[PDB]
Amino acid sequence: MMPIKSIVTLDQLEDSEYLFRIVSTVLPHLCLDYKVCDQLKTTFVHPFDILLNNSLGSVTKQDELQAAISKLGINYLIDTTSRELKLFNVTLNAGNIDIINTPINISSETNPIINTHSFYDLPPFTQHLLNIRLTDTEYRARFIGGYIKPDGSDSMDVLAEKKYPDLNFDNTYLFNILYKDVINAPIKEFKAKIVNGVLSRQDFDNLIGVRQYITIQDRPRFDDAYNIADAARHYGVNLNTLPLPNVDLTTMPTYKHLIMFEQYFIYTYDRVDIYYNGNKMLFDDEIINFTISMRYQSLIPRLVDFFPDIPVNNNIVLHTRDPQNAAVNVTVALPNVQFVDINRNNKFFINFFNLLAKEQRSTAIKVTKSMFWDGMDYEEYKSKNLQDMMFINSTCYVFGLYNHNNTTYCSILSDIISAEKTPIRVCLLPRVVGGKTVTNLISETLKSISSMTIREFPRKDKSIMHIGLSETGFMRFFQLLRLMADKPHETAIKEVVMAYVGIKLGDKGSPYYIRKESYQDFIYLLFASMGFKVTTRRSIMGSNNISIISIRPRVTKQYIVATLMKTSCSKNEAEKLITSAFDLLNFMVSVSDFRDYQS
Amino acid sequence: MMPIKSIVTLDQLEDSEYLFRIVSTVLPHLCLDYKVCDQLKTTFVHPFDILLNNSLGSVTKQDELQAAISKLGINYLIDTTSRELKLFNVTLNAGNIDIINTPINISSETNPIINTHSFYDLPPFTQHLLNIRLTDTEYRARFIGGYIKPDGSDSMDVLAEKKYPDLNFDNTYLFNILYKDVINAPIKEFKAKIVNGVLSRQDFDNLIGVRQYITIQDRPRFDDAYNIADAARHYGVNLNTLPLPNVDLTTMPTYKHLIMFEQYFIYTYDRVDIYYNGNKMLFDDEIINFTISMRYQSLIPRLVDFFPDIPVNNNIVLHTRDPQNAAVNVTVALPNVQFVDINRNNKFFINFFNLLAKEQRSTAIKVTKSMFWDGMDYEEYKSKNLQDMMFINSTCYVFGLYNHNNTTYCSILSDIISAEKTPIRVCLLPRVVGGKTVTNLISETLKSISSMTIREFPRKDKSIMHIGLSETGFMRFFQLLRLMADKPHETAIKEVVMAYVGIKLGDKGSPYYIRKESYQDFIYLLFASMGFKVTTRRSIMGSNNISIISIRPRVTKQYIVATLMKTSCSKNEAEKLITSAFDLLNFMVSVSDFRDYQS
Amino acid sequence: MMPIKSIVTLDQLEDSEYLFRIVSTVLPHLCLDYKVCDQLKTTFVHPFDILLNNSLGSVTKQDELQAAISKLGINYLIDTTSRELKLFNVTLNAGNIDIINTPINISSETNPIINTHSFYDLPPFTQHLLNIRLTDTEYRARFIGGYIKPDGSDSMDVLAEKKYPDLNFDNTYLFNILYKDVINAPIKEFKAKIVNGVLSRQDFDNLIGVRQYITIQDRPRFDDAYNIADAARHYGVNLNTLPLPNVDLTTMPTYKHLIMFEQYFIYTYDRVDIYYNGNKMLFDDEIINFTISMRYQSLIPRLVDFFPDIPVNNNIVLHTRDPQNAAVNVTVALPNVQFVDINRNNKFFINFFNLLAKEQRSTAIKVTKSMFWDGMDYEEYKSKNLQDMMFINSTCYVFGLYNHNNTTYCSILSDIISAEKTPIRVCLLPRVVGGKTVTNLISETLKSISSMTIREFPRKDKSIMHIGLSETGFMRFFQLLRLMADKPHETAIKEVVMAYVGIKLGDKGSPYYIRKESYQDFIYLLFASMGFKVTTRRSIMGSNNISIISIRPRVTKQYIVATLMKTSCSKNEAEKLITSAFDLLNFMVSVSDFRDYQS
Repeated sequence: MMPIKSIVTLDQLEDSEYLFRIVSTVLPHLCLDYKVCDQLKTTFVHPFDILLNNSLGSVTKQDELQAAISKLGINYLIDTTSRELKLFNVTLNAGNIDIINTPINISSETNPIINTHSFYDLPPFTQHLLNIRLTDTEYRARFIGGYIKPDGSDSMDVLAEKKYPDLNFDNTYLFNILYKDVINAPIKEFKAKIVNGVLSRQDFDNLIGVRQYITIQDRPRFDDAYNIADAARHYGVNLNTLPLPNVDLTTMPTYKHLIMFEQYFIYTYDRVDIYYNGNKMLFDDEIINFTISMRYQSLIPRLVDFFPDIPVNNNIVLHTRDPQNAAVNVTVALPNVQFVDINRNNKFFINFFNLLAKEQRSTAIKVTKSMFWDGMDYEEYKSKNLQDMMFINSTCYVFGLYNHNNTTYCSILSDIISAEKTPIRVCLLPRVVGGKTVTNLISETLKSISSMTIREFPRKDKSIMHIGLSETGFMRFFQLLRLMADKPHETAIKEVVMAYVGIKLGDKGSPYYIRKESYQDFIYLLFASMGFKVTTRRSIMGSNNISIISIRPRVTKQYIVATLMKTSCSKNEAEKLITSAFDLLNFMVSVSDFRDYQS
Repeated sequence: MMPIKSIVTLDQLEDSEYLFRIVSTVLPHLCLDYKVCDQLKTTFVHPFDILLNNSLGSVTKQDELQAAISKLGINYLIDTTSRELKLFNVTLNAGNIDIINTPINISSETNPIINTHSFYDLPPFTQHLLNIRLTDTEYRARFIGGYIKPDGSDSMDVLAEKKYPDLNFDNTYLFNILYKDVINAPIKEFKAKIVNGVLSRQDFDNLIGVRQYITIQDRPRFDDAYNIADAARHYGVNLNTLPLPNVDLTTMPTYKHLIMFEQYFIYTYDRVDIYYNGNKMLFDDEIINFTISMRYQSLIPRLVDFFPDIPVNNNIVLHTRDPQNAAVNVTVALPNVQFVDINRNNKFFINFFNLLAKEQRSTAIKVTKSMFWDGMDYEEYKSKNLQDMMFINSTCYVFGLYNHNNTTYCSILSDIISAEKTPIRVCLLPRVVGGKTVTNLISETLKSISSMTIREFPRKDKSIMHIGLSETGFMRFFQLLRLMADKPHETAIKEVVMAYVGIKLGDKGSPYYIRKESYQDFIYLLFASMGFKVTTRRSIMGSNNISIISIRPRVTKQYIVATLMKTSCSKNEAEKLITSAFDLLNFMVSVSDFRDYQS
Repeated sequence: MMPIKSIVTLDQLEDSEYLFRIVSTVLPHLCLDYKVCDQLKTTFVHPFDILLNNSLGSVTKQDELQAAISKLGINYLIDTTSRELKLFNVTLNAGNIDIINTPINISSETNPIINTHSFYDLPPFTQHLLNIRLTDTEYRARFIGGYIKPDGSDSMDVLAEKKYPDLNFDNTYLFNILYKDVINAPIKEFKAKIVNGVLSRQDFDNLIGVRQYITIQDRPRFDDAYNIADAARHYGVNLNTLPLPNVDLTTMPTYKHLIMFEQYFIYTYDRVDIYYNGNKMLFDDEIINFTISMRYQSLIPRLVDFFPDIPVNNNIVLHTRDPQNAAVNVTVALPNVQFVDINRNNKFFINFFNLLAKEQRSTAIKVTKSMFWDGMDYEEYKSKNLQDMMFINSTCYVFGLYNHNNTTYCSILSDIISAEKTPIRVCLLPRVVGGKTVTNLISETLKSISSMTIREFPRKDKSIMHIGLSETGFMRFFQLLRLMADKPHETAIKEVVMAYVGIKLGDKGSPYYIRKESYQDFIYLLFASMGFKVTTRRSIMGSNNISIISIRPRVTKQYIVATLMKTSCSKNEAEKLITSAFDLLNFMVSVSDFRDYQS
């Protein structure tokens, strides 16, 4: 009468050993002809977690992951320079990320449905995003999640009060920001790389080029913030032989360095005077409007696909100061040249003009339908077989999308329903158990059992020290058993045998051998987990002592095969399960009459 | 063998669909002659949540809500200007509220009982207040909660180390602070309103009048902080034609504007010189003492009801500077005029003198006993029928009040008890489920069933596509069913039928019709939830295919009425429940022999 | 049919009444010959909680507690002055502690295992440390927890990237920092004490002595920060008669005050010029290196036991400025005098040199193996009887220690296992229930039952108003019963009777007497909790009314003794349990035929 059985408690519902119970509660209700969606096999793990803990690359597809990395870096830059909306709750550094403990901000614009669920089993970043998604506007969650529209009409029409533009491009910006060996620069938008302890040559060249646009008053701040003199010496660069600066817009060969100065550096640093035809530029807004319009002329016709209500013209007026400091009205117009007025939203737009330039230079990012962002049409969700629906309602967090106040919100689907509103679309977020997805653990187990070769139960024999598992595998199986309960033997065996298989399908190590001294502990635990009673008795043989482990009912072929047939979708599937478990069954049956002789 | 049944998991205990289970677990144990307390029908939702999310006005009474709004605005002002105690953990803005992620502060003065419960099912604001209430002094919770004493002796004698005065007054201060169309002023105590994008005329007039007491050194700060020149132009006010300032205390027609300057504006702005009889006031404390004593003379006798140990006299000495800058000792005394010394606690008291002036001008706020703040005498709690007690111990969070270290603390009653201390009073906090209170959902269901008209079960017929519910109602009932378990049919039917009624009592829409293609899914779910087995079989009729949904036991009159009589308080109540459910029973019985013919 | 039974809900799993259920779920599975480890009887409560809430001194040993207090104060000082690692998440004040809501910081160095568990039942400080321990490096947790190595080889070899030195010393630093009556000084490392409202004389003398090393430019900052002029007047000290300062290193009688200035005060204050042989010291680093090397010469040979890679030499070069402001190269060497170069890590090392001086002056701190920090060798954990293991897997949080990336991490053991890694050591953290440990409640109950004297059941009699419990004891027992369930009578009685005993073993008060008016409520609850059915009926006797409480099966000797024998490890233990419960059984049996007569 040992305390193997328990009391429902909160810690016992949170430890990851209890998430494996999902795999073991859902898998038994699926038939081998059950199909798992290809788009659900892997899940969403926010990339902020993946790039810090890359062991989780095991739960995402690598193409999808790189796509997400690209897009988040882009969105991060957009939100970082944006002021009208503040959608990210994360500050990125140098091998590390800070989840900001922002005040809980409740407003006039939040989701009317109260979010009660914590998302406790997901990485820190995924818990954070889901708690945002279920509190605020769906638009916000998609943006933060690093969401790329699928190439098609089967998607959500997202509503909001304020929007950021729909840019979709393949880059490695997030990776570069988080690369551990970076400088934690005053600028949050970009982190220059470090090589051999100093500014990398590739980023150094850009910093020294950028330096042509900063003022002698602040150069020391720049140089000390980045340690440019020392990196220059380290890589053989003479920082004092830089070519004369190009600060005049009518001859300036390259505009790109002034643009970067203005987007990133000017936030903490002041700027060098810029001239137009020898005449000092008077307005900051206009050096920006002119510089980006001339550099990105070919992209002006593309602004309207994201910013349809942005003024565009063929006549830009710059204001400058001549040598006598007179104000000068300068009108610039060229055949076929458009100019754009930014409406003083300077950092936000500089970033976009330059992002589109990269869109034009590098390739498009292409993705499949994201089950966790765009999801399914609600009619498709509703039209869905109950077996298929109930799988997703357990293995995935299930969320709707609905309209209210000309805005769309995401929330746990059951809460949209209790709040009496009708969903438009349904999204799924598969869970992660021990570094593997719940859907992949279930899918692989179904695939490997159905693809398996059949035979007979292992026979009873002598000296069986292995349970076909490794020291690691043993311990995984055995500790999971503690979560057992008294219920039909029939249910417990199917769950135990499937767990046994699920472990072998991932455990590729050598068998670990069991010791006579604890042989009986292993027996007690595995048999008890299947509903068999195990007791200990002692017998005297001459002067010898026999420790008898008595199991009732005993485990032999007729017990496992009869019970699996009773609870299987078909008798043939019961045969496929016992063969996949053959390596594990051998111990289960051969120790069923175990006796430990002390001599 | 689909995964309809589940595993206790944490998310399944948090989603709001699981709170409806309280309604469905408690309601079945109450008799129709059970009474629900009028003071429990509605609950406490902290007003900070109600005014941001007004859909929750559905769970409070409107008179109580306005009373709470008035008092919180008052308490907010008191705590905002207070320095001796910091009781609020919330910063209020412009259509939004920030719950401050303050450090968890544990001291020498906290509740000795460890608070283990999170309050996960309540709005952000209510979770926050309850977590404060269970950590710190009860006094603190009452203050933050916006608590007005009931007019009577049946109340708590609250103990603390430090106290704020007992002011009870009807105003709309909290509403005004949170009104979305306000200016996020440098001052946290008050937010001026915005009309047509500029300072409202009503608040503008006060700001321009206030401006007479600010210094030319800081006027630009004031004008820019509020955009007074532009609001003035917008509404036709000439900001530069303001009457000469009244800065001398012996002739100053109105004291009110200097008082506001000093209470609110002076925090971020400096002040203009103030004189007494032509002689510059030397001490800030004295311009305050004199100004408020003369303006609020009629309220001095009322200070002692809140501040019994505050010096009051008939001789005030002011210190001033004459034209030669000599210090002057000025004694002021008038027949029947009292003066009060503030003890340098200037912002705190200015607020009180002016709050009492409003108390004198506008009406008193009157409330009934607050079940969630003052609660019941512990003897009344103990004396309470077990049926009544067990209702509140499920539907409400239940808290005691007890003495320790000459302080009173609130905590979950069971923790006061496990900590071995004796409660003085017991407070109740009814839960919110889907925007409705748990107590109202239970009370309304009992009232409408007991007030209902009786009849017979609906008869079996043809083409029944409705389940007497709406698309929304369907989905609510059907998804709740997933939480079903194997238990006597007798229990499951009573719970299902009552849930059916509880939904119809709120669902006022048209019936939604069911489609032959999913007809069987609806059948599987509703019958399974009542403990009936549902299986699918196919029959061949000539060349046609019949999909047979077979239910065992079948649902017809004798099954539901026999089971409800077995578990009802009386056979007559079983009849009242089936009639209230007639519209829902029709589908349940008529599809009991459902066959889907494919032709 | 009252709502005594319930629904698993989240709040019902969190309230402390549910932790007592652990005591009542584990205790019944232990035999009276079961032994509880002496090192588990008491637990770890982080001292930051104990010193704010000293009611929890009930769950720690006093020697262990003082040891922990000493070490935390030391570690706090080390981490406070350290910059290379930031291990504490707590800021200490004046009778209070702030748990810092730091950003969740995830990096490249965190535990690869996802921590899903919250630790919800522990004090704020213990929850915080366990959440750190399970996220970051084990080294970090040991440091923050205030961990002293046991005197032996049976310990963990902890790995990390960066380390703090292994100092183990007996002091009262944490107590002094948190003493309520302290000044909240600008310096976080030390808080001077307050006596009679002013700086204490003992700390005042040190502050006025420290003042000899601060600059006339900042003296007013110092004096105002501490109110030294007023404390001086209060205790009769003339602050202006202080002896001339000793600012020159070749004659300076005591080095100790310059060292303190430099370690603590210089952080917010500037410093007075220091000279070497009449020649002004030019480098801050060198006044430090020289001052600490000369003062702590005897400790230099001990640095290497903690800092093995720290340069030590017999020739130190100081740089000074002569009267003509020439730079002077001063070489100092003495027979048998070592000098140490600090490598500019000045505040960190000054603290260590002075901590070792205290190590040399005061005694060593000696502790036993800490079960919660160093734990057991994983082989000892594995080798452990299942009864013993399953006890700790319920009553304690169970954690492993494992290697990854040349670092060691701690995590919930089951998560190390599901993550497929092998533990090195296992640590246990016993839970706290109502101010008592779970292991002590279980151990004491086993000890007092096994040490008890046997007899017979109490006999039925008249006027039994007590249940052998106090008003407090009643309420504890009775409310715990609400957590009851339908299960064999046999299990329920053993749990109820043991809970009854566990309460009497702590409840030393007088019996409280039950009132005829609620006599039946107490009966309903205690019998229902043991699986007995209780119903109410009325009988008419002439004109009188009898309220009949009918219990079936009835509770008399044969019911309790037969059921306890069935579920006991031995029939003799069943007898020991009924005698320990005699005082409680009397009511249970004597009211079994209770009738309330209304006359």
